[PDB]
Amino acid sequence: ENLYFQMKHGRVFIIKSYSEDDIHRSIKYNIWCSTEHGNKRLDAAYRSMNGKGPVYLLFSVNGSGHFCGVAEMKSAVDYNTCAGVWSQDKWKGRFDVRWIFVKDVPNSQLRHIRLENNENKPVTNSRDTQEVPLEKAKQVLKIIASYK
Ligand SMILES: CNc1ncnc2c(-c3ccccc3)[nH]nc12
Repeated sequence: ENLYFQMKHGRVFIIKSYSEDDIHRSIKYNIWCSTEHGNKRLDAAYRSMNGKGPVYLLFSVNGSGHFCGVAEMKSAVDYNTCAGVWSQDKWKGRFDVRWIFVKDVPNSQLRHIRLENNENKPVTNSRDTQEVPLEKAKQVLKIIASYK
């Protein structure tokens, strides 16, 4: 058995990226940036966590059919940074992450976990910075960690 993930202090968000380049840049430099409203959502979660648990980010390139990895948020959002570092010059700011897992996990492995906070839609049909209830996030993390 693996009873590791079955902890009550942690918050977990879906990250959608239009760009494979942004994923590569995030993995290379351990940084990320979302939309304005996505940044505010993540920043609020990171700050109210106050180091008492992780904020996990589950990354998926839009339309790709698979998740591509897992990162931990490692800083609050800096909203005034160099512009144009991502594929679109549509992102304002920067925060630190630490990539934990870089591996492709097909949506078929996860489509049966549904989100009660998002109309019971499959976790694989989430939008950018959709938050995942902790008890569903535990199931997703265990599937990602064991996939091969
Ligand atoms: C630099 N970070 C990013 N790069 C590429 N797409 C991003 C999104 C997104 C927003 C709406 C729909 C799908 C994706 N949010 N942050 C993104």
